[PDB]
Amino acid sequence: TVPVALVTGAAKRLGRSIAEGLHAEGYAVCLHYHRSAAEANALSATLNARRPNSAITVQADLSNVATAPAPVTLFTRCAELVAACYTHWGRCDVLVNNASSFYPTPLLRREAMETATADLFGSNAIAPYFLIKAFAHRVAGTPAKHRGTNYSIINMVDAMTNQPLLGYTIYTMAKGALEGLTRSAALELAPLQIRVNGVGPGLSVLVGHRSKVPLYQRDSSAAEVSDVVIFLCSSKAKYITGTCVKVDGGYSLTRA
Amino acid sequence: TVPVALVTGAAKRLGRSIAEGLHAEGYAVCLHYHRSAAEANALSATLNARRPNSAITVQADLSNVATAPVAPVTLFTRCAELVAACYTHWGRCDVLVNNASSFYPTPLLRREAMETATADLFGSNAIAPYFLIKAFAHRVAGTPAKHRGTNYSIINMVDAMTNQPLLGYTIYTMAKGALEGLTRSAALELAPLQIRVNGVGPGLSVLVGHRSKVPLYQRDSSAAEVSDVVIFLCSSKAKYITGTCVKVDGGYSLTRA
Amino acid sequence: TVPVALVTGAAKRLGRSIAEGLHAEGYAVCLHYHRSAAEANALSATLNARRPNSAITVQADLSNVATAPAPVTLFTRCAELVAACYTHWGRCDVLVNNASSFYPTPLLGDREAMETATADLFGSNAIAPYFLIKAFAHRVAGTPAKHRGTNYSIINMVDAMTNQPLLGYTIYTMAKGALEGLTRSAALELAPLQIRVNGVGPGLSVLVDDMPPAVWEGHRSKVPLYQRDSSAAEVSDVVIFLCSSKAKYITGTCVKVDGGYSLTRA
Amino acid sequence: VPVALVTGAAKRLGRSIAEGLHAEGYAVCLHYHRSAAEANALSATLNARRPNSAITVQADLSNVATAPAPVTLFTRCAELVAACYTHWGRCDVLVNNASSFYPTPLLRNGDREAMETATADLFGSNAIAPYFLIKAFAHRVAGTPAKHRGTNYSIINMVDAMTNQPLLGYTIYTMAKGALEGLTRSAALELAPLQIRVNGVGPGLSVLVDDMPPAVWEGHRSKVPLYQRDSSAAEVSDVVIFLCSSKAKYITGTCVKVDGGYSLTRA
Ligand SMILES: NC(=O)c1ccc[n+]([C@@H]2O[C@H](COP(=O)([O-])OP(=O)(O)OC[C@H]3O[C@@H](n4cnc5c(N)ncnc54)[C@H](OP(=O)(O)O)[C@@H]3O)[C@@H](O)[C@H]2O)c1
Ligand SMILES: NC(=O)c1ccc[n+]([C@@H]2O[C@H](COP(=O)([O-])OP(=O)(O)OC[C@H]3O[C@@H](n4cnc5c(N)ncnc54)[C@H](OP(=O)(O)O)[C@@H]3O)[C@@H](O)[C@H]2O)c1
Ligand SMILES: NC(=O)c1ccc[n+]([C@@H]2O[C@H](COP(=O)([O-])OP(=O)(O)OC[C@H]3O[C@@H](n4cnc5c(N)ncnc54)[C@H](OP(=O)(O)O)[C@@H]3O)[C@@H](O)[C@H]2O)c1
Ligand SMILES: NC(=O)c1ccc[n+]([C@@H]2O[C@H](COP(=O)([O-])OP(=O)(O)OC[C@H]3O[C@@H](n4cnc5c(N)ncnc54)[C@H](OP(=O)(O)O)[C@@H]3O)[C@@H](O)[C@H]2O)c1
Ligand SMILES: C[C@H](O)[C@H](O)[C@H]1CNc2nc(N)[nH]c(=O)c2N1
Ligand SMILES: C[C@H](O)[C@H](O)[C@H]1CNc2nc(N)[nH]c(=O)c2N1
Ligand SMILES: C[C@H](O)[C@H](O)[C@H]1CNc2nc(N)[nH]c(=O)c2N1
Ligand SMILES: C[C@H](O)[C@H](O)[C@H]1CNc2nc(N)[nH]c(=O)c2N1
Repeated sequence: TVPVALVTGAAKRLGRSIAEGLHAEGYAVCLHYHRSAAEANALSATLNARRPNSAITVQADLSNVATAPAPVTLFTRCAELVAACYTHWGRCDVLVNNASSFYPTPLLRREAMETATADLFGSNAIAPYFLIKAFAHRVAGTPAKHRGTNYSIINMVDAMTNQPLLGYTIYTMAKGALEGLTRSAALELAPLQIRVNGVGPGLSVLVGHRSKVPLYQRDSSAAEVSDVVIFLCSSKAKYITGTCVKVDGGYSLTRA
Repeated sequence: TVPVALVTGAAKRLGRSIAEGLHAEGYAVCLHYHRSAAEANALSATLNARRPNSAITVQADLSNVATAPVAPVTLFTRCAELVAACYTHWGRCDVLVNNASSFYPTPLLRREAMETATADLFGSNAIAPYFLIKAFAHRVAGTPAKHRGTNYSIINMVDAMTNQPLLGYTIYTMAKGALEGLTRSAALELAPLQIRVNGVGPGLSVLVGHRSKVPLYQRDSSAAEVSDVVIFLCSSKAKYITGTCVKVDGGYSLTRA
Repeated sequence: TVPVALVTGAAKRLGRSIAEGLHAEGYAVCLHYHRSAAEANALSATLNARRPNSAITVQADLSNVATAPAPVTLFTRCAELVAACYTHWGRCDVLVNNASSFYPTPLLGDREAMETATADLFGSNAIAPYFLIKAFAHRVAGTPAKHRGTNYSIINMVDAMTNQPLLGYTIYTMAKGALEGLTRSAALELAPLQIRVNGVGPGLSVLVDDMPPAVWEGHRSKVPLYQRDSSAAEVSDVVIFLCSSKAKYITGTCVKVDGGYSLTRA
Repeated sequence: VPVALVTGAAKRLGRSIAEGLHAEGYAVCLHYHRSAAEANALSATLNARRPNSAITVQADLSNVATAPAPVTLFTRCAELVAACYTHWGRCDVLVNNASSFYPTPLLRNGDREAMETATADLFGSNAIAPYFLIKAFAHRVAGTPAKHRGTNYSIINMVDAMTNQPLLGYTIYTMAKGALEGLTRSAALELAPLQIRVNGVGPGLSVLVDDMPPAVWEGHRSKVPLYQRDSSAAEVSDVVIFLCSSKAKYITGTCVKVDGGYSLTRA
């Protein structure tokens, strides 16, 4: 049986490493992207060349706004992502909510606050919520005998949000909501055997900071984070649910 | 000097107790409300009868949506207008208590009812408090240092039990999680202005059963049992506390199924 | 109608401030001390001059070791502290586990060093508070309900910063973690007796300054709120509040009093 | 061939941890206190599958002095780590799994020896011994020339996912696990320069002891949201093995719950 993984923001960096890792374990991967069409398509080509029909790409703005084709809502866009997996392969075993906007929203210095609120909250929290809902709906609608044996949802949280990055309030708030989603979905979906966990990087694949990380005095590589994601999705982690695992080299143990 | 407190959702229950307690300590109180006009106005009459010009009421839907003029009005604007009402009337705003909150189910397992739920639950519990804190801070920043108050305090009403989620209340739980994040982020960012930001998280308070599950007293709490903690955090005796959430839950979060 | 408070390590700094604040609220205070007899006795004199028979002092090494009189165990010494309140005033309403040893135990005539550090650091910060709470609770349980006080409150002095460990203080950090557990465990088990158990965790308070000024100033400057360590009152007022009847629904919780220091990262 | 030292390795989780590390290629030093027969049988099985891949060492990890000047807990702990170096010339992984667990009620409704031994036993096995073991483990790595050091040092502390929602009447045990969490963070920070990772794994309900009426047993496991059952030993041990693998080399100072969502419940 070939399981299917939907990974949002899979075009590069961590999402790509997650997609690659899942692919190496035998998963067919649906690579979501927003603006990185070229990178998403190149990654799909590479995976499909290794194993035919093992990758596809889907475009979607995960910001909490309506888009043009009656306007299309974020929920619809989200359901369409999950549906794309079912239409193409007939299944969706894993969902990795990785796509994320990250930029300042200083409390102390228009409609710029409007798009920021919708973009930061949508990608990091509201979209994951709808995606999880669509994912669960498809599992519930599948007759028990036909269901997969290892449903796993991973939310990409942030090991450092409890020690907030100055000026990033909305982003920090959204990761906070993502943690809540992880616990609430883990509890509510347990009866369907759908595990919901979080993985929270500290500093990874930086585009100074490095020297502050206790372990190795550097930010992590993409694999150092993605291997943890892959492990949580494996059958060896079947009793883990509702938990967030930090992958930060001891950074959250530091103080100013 | 008579300090001013803005309390959202002040018409009844915890909010009213918070408004009353602050009032008893000498604060002039701006009582925010959404649909409880009668209650808000009655509370205002009581406080003003006790001490003239010590209370006012301001209406606002804190849901993350555009309303119609009384161009559409955004939640930010409505939030800035709440803080501005304090400055216009009394020339100051020392304390902000983000208490207003919608709470109802959003089950993952069973269309336009989803969009209003998202905007309502997230707006009242998280987005509105963000904009309110922003407006509050901007007013403080724009005040010349020599004229600023000596005890700025913002309290976010969180929830002691959200880490042990109520089945079927996902959006609400997520919003409180966001509110916790706002508490920490605002406490860090606003420290230079000496604006403290803390949280108070009830377990079971003034239930309209679960009661017997509370380790301490085997009952839900009274409004005062929660409001007194809020008032204390607002006091100069709590001036070194910031970015922390205090549970007022009688040990309920220490339980397991 | 005068309540009694037992405060360990009450001779100076935070403990003194806690004892003074409880005294100002009308409590009679049993001031525990280990090595600071002179300071403890002076504090007692002050309090008793303000209000006769409102203060006493008891000496006790709270390290997890047997002392000389069969040898006396820590538990016995602990029970003896609580008993001292009952013998003198017939009651014990509040217990503040404040006494605490704090020095390095780096991981990277010597057997005596590691052996006494473990007992001292763990005893003062965790084992003694455990036995003191046990003693305190037994006295409440053995009191007929009609005579019991209406506001029993135990406060454990934790540390807002132990989750971001101070390099080289492992045993101390371990003991404070044990103290957090004691707070939650005692809060749950003692709820039926209406004995509230809470923690107060300072960040940097009345910071010891045996170091260059730039270094000392470097440390306080890291605190987001005020860029300074706190005063003793800034911590003690929170303790006093948690002990008051207005905090009677709060139990099993640890309150940070750190000016946002725990929100920082390197 | 890397070496793992696993305390309380004779049965249950420790056995499974020892077996899993063994299946990954580790030589395993199986520590035990009272389960000699079980430890030796486990060693026999491992050595039969791969010669010289297992040894056993006995030690009371309670915070008391033993019979030889009396022997201290620290010495006993240093001796465990040393036994790995003496036999195989290395110690790459340490799993602090041994743990005593029994009630210490605050209220009652010979005597002194039980209180004194409970404190030392519960605290020693769950916290003080792990401390001394980590210290011994670290001293050995520091004394090894960088050129001879292993490339994946990993320490795992077996914590408890449910201690924050205390088991009524288990105060000392709960206190010791809290200390263990502290040790995990403190050691992770201090040993980071030597590339020694220190993490925790905290079970919820695992291979639940069933010395009670079946319905009471069904009742407890049914409180667990995922699967409505306690976990298998492998379900916990596989997570330990994963954290010890090179795939987890950027993870340190973190405690991972393996509780099927139990800590998410409320009464
Ligand atoms: N790297 C780190 O040090 C770090 C630290 C802590 C947490 N994290 C978390 O780990 C995850 C991955 O980190 P990363 O650094 O790889 O992320 P990233 O490079 O910052 O962004 C990942 C992808 O998110 C997508 N995205 C952004 N806004 C979107 C929107 N409005 N709608 C749909 N997609 C959107 C983008 O896709 P397109 O390019 O196609 O437009 C982007 O490529 C994120 O959730 C992040 O919060 C990362
Ligand atoms: N009581 C508890 O057991 C409990 C437990 C945990 C946490 N809390 C938290 O403590 C706080 C107070 O609790 P409570 O029980 O007193 O609250 P509540 O009775 O449920 O509601 C408080 C007020 O919030 C206002 N509100 C709701 N939706 C709004 C919106 N869309 N826009 C503007 N205002 C809105 C309402 O004002 P109007 O009536 O004027 O329309 C309502 O009166 C809340 O934040 C709650 O989350 C309470
Ligand atoms: N100050 C801070 O920045 C800070 C930060 C975090 C937490 N805290 C916590 O707050 C509490 C009070 O802080 P502090 O700075 O005021 O404490 P402190 O000055 O360091 O010491 C408090 C007292 O504890 C007593 N003590 C130490 N070891 C003892 C033992 N073996 N047996 C009996 N008594 C012992 C000593 O009494 P004698 O002098 O009579 O011998 C000492 O005066 C402590 O629990 C501390 O851990 C303080
Ligand atoms: N099973 C669970 O549901 C559960 C839940 C939460 C956490 N945990 C943690 O996971 C770990 C393993 O759990 P488990 O249930 O497998 O443990 P266990 O069966 O209860 O005991 C493991 C071993 O610890 C050793 N031990 C006890 N006291 C000792 C002492 N004084 N000195 C030296 N060794 C001592 C014993 O070895 P000998 O038999 O040779 O004497 C015992 O077999 C423990 O740390 C436990 O706290 C388990
Ligand atoms: C620089 C920053 O602190 C850190 O490396 C993280 C924070 N969270 C992130 N989140 C997103 N979406 N993208 C990033 O690059 C990061 N970087
Ligand atoms: C009913 C629930 O158990 C609990 O009593 C709290 C949770 N959060 C709440 N939040 C709001 N806004 N209103 C409420 O009545 C409650 N009730
Ligand atoms: C020095 C350190 O950073 C911090 O201020 C605290 C930690 N805990 C303490 N605990 C005790 N007993 N005494 C102290 O002075 C302190 N100092
Ligand atoms: C019985 C309890 O609920 C839980 O399953 C755990 C707690 N910690 C434990 N610790 C040890 N050492 N052994 C055990 O069997 C357990 N069981």
